[PDB]
Amino acid sequence: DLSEGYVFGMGNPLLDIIVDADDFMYRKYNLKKDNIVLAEEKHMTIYDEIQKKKKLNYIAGGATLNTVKMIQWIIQKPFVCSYVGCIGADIQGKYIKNDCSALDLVTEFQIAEEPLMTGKVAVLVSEKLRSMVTYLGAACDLSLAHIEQPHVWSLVEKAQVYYIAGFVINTCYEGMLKIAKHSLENEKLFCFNLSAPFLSQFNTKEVDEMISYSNIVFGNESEAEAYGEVHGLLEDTVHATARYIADLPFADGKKRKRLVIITRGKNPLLYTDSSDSEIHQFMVEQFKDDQIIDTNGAGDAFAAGFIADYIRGKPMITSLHAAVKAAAYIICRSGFSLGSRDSYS
Ligand SMILES: Nc1ncnc2c1ncn2[C@@H]1O[C@H](CO)[C@@H](O)[C@H]1O
Ligand SMILES: [Cl-]
Repeated sequence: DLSEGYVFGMGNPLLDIIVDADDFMYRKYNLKKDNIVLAEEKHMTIYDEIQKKKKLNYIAGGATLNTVKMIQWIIQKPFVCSYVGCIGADIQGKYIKNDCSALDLVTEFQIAEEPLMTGKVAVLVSEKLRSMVTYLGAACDLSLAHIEQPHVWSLVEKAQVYYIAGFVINTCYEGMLKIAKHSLENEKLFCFNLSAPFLSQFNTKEVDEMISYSNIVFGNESEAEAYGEVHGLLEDTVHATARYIADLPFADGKKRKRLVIITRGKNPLLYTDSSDSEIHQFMVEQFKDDQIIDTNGAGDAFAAGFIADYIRGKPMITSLHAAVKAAAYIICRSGFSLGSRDSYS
């Protein structure tokens, strides 16, 4: 039985705009399979462009928010989870806020000065490729000032577990660094997601600094590969990355266990920790082609499923099964959609 506000997240609350994309779109915007890029000026027309498409699916997104609200949904006790992010003063932001309240997720949103609008993600779906283009928008305005308000910082102080995705490096590194230091100094549980290859490539300093306060690190194969390359881990890159991340000193230099989990799609996921000489494979339930509805957000669900069980005392293997279950539930649904809790099985 977990205390209220036991779990705290901060991140970028975003609206996902899911569209069946034509094949030209990927060439036109130079987009890649299973990837995400932050919108540059050359990308900006995509939002007006996909808005001309029918069958648009609008749904609340944001990597950290996805994970934290599913932890809340899984555990099913009201107000166990807390979330902080920055939205705009528009209908999109209000929809995202109402979605959180419907889930019994305690929030303290910062509202961006008008007319800065709530961030959005163009999620381009096709049989050939899936790809995301993110316009952070209001999420950038998330500040240390808002986080340090007595009524918001108190959510951080009461939490024993934190989840922050690497994506927040781009929006409020100062805040996530402050929370990370608070966690380590108080011997709490800080969970960190590598989130995307571009973070390890262009924000290497920030990723490695975050790892040094993280008790648990989540990643996927492409993130491990990009991380490995940037660190000169030429051979055996994915295994080497898992070992390297697990063994990085903590910021206070204190001897401590860090757990690293690298997912690999349909292939066995890898896990190890700093006390473990070996890297373990964990077999994953094989999916048929027709079973897969939408894998977008599966990694976010995986993290939620793992943490929700792990923080309630379930052993490593049991928690991994819970993580796969979470991801599988999301894979069989469109966008990060959480239905009635009774049907979770
Ligand atoms: N730059 C970003 N920051 C936070 N979340 C993001 C970012 N880009 C994509 N996402 C989210 O990642 C989710 C898929 O893991 C989508 O719901 C999408 O909204
Ligand atoms: Cl996020």
